Amino acid sequence: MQNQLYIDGRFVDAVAGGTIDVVSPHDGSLITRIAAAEAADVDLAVAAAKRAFPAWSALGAAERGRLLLKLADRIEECSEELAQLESLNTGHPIRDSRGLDVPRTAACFRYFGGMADKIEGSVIPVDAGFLNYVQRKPIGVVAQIVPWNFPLMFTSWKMGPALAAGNTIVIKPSEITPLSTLRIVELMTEVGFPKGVVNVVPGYGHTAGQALAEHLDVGKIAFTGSTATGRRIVEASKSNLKRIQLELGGKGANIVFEDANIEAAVNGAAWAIFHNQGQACIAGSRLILHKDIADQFLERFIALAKSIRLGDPMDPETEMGPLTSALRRDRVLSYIDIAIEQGGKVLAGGKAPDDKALANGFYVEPTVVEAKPQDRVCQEEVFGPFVTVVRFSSDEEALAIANNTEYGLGSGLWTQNLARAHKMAHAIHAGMCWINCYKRVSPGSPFGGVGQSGYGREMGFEAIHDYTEARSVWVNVDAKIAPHFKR
Amino acid sequence: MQNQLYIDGRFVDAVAGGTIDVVSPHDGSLITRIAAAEAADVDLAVAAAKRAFPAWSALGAAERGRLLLKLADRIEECSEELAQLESLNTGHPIRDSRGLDVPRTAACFRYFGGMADKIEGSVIPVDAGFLNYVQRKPIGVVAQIVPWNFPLMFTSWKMGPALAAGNTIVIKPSEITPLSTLRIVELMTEVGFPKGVVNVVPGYGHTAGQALAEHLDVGKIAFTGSTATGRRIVEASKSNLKRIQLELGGKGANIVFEDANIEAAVNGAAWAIFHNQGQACIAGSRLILHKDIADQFLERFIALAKSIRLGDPMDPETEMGPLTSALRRDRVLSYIDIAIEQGGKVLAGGKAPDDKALANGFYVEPTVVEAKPQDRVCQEEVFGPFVTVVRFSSDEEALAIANNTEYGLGSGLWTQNLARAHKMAHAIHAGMCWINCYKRVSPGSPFGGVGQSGYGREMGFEAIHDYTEARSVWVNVDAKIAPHFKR
Ligand SMILES: NC(=O)c1ccc[n+]([C@@H]2O[C@H](COP(=O)([O-])OP(=O)(O)OC[C@H]3O[C@@H](n4cnc5c(N)ncnc54)[C@H](O)[C@@H]3O)[C@@H](O)[C@H]2O)c1
Ligand SMILES: NC(=O)c1ccc[n+]([C@@H]2O[C@H](COP(=O)([O-])OP(=O)(O)OC[C@H]3O[C@@H](n4cnc5c(N)ncnc54)[C@H](O)[C@@H]3O)[C@@H](O)[C@H]2O)c1
Repeated sequence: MQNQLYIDGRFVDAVAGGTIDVVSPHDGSLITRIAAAEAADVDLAVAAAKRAFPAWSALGAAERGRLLLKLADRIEECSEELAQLESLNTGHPIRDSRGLDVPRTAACFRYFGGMADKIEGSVIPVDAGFLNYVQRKPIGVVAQIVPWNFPLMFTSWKMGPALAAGNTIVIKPSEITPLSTLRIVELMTEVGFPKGVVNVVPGYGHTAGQALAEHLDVGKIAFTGSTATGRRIVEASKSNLKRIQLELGGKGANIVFEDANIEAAVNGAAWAIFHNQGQACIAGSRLILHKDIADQFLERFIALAKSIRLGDPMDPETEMGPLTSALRRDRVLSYIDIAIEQGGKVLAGGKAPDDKALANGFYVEPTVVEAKPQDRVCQEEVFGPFVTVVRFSSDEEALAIANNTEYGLGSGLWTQNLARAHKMAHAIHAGMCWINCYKRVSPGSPFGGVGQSGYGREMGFEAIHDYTEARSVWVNVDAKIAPHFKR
Repeated sequence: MQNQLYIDGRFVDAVAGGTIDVVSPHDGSLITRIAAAEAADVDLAVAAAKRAFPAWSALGAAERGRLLLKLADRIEECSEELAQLESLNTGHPIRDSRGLDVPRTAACFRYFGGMADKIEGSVIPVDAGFLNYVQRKPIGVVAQIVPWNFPLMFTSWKMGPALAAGNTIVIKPSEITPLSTLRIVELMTEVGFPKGVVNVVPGYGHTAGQALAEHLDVGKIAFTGSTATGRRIVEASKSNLKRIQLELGGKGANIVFEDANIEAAVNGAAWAIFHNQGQACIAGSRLILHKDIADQFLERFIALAKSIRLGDPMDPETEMGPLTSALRRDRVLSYIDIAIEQGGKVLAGGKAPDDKALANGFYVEPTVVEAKPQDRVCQEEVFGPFVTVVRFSSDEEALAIANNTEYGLGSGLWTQNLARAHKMAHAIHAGMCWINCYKRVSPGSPFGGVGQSGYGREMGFEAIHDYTEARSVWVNVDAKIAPHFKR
């Protein structure tokens, strides 16, 4: 439905009339045309935000909170309208859009609604006679850039904290999946959000994206994307030394020890990499199995893989859908051919679906490939339904395999040994680690990377901190200075 | 005195024999020759640090704490030895090195010594049957770069937090003022700090400094310097997306209202800009006086300015010394000539004093210049004993003046009106604001900039947070999720 820029509370076309095609991943069909934002457009969106900020941040915190709260209830009223718009644009089964994407986007906004007035300053114990209080205040206009894997969920992950804190926002979704988030802004002002407090500006990365990260009135830039692109954001920020949050990606590891609950681990590991058609940043795209249970696991796992109802996203009975862009699909498939050239033994799937109906879309089937570590495809992020299997025999060997990546966003492990579980989670260099479960998120629990998967967290009290400055104020009440320059 | 690199617990020469002259700002005399660190040298210092990290962070926190605590006591034992070494190298009057520089360096280390085992993780309220605890862990190798205005104090400001947190350090002081901090590392290992846990690598900005910010094993780079140089640090960090802390400087404002206590304000304002020969970032290099008290203030202020015992840093009766480098002296003086070309009326000092002994050192005398805002010298940081005076008539005009800068790091204001004091401190865009006092710091009270004076704080619980990652661990104890892919 909606498809234009949203600047200062009005849906407007791109200043230079720019346009971008938004396609359905299921049949290649055109869904609609997006107003394509360019430098001149963001200049406006940011100016709109800059203008709206003083009044917005001047609102009592409780008020910003109440609006977020209503937005959350409102998103649930339009539960189906949204789940449908999203799954259509991204290829997410409605199985997911209805039960995950939407409720978790609302739950997140609700969290931060209840958060806005619980952000407290502090009073520092200090020299006698002085009073040092430190206020925690909004940074200013905040620029946010997201990818296209959870377009809907990201709106809550990203704007949720920034808004509660009192910041004013300019957000550029994925030229590939803007539709979802455009409806959200409408829902915002429907619920009472002042004009200009939020501004959506879909557009190419090197136009909208770059113009945004470079902008001189933008006080912080919050980016979720690839390591490659993260560097172009860092470069951009040097213009006015704006703060940065980097949510780059990772090759999440998924270890299964000898004493694991094979059934639960197969189901977890399958949900881990295959849910959301493998386009999860936290996706366990590296399996790591103990020798003694490796065979027994793959028997049950591969079976499960081949029996996955893959098809039309709009089918309530569809378990897995297509990749969200034609490009990627391509990419992935080349990553598969590559894994074979290095001696990979493809154990399930491996190419596009046989079906005539299926090949109108960017589909690829559940792929599992046996390999060695230090292989090219066990290092670089294959952003698809693609799992590599390796085997280990000692705890220490498993840790070594899990840490031999330049990526450390997420990882998990399956055991029933008290010591082993905690020892491992402590040793693995990763921003988060799941035991006997996987891909569990929750607003309030810090979500972010470590090292080359970036800095800054989303979700928690941590998230709020990232969107807030510290004004320190000293008041001399009862302490009398003795002149430094003694008369 | 002590003059070589310090890498892996040994004083060593630069790998390529490089050398740098360290001069006394009082007479131009040579003090000694510093081993000049270059790329190859930091490669070692960082490797030493990377190696020492595992063991160091593995120590119980309380242990790291105890060492910091002893280092603080030890620094006070060598109180004079250091105050003397510092004031000699920097031109800081001893009266200042003895009573300020040294005790505040110890105090800060002592703070963070008591802090190391009070850094707590958190346990998140989460879905029933799960247990989500979030540990707060060290980053790894931390690189720190400092300027030359408080060489001694910075060692505590910077390494204090980083070490307590469990990080391992590689620090590049100011080629111009390395001596002070070299002694400190010796003191560290004297007190029991493992070899490699701290590494000092004095050297040129574009050799040591650049190689350090670019290094791929460095997990965070903490920089204190100029806005100009800050951008080169941001560029460098794109190599491995290392975290950044920036403390670029600022043109601190110092407002005096009609109802001020004008004696106390003259003494504060004088201490503000002239203490430490004006080479304070937080230095009030912009006076702002109400019409009704402007004249009366300057009468008392200018008198005080001209009556400032300016001379030999080693004289216990010296009130103000030289600038720490010949290049600054020269820049500065040019900034003075500039203020005149724009119609500035120099009210006190204005050129190099013309004394005998002082004709050899990089001296400049207390300068006060009447001007208008928007003038070139009221915008750019004159890093010297240099105050510009402007006048205002309404509160609102004063705020406008104080905010018309790119910089936002130091502000102060003098009033006795409850409302005015708080309203103002809340409106001024600055990371910290002092009322009826100035340049008051304290470990525990966050010290940092806002906007183009950078991000990140030193000195507080905040400071600890900037030197620490968040590992989130999920444990499934009583969870029986339906398999996502329903059989
Ligand atoms: N850390 C997390 O929580 C998290 C969550 C979801 C996805 N991801 C990561 O997202 C990635 C997928 O997205 P991608 O393949 O399109 O990478 P990408 O960096 O090219 O695209 C991401 C977004 O940034 C914008 N962009 C592209 N180039 C830009 C530029 N030069 N300047 C400014 N902005 C620009 C795009 O328009 C887009 O919407 C993965 O590698 C994955 O791991 C991370
Ligand atoms: N915000 C604060 O807490 C704070 C505290 C003290 C000083 N300051 C600011 O610091 C300034 C003084 O420093 P400056 O005039 O010598 O400029 P500067 O930034 O060049 O010098 C400071 C340090 O930066 C390092 N450095 C320089 N060039 C580098 C490069 N190309 N790559 C990596 N590292 C490099 C140097 O080797 C040096 O020791 C002031 O303007 C002042 O207000 C800010």
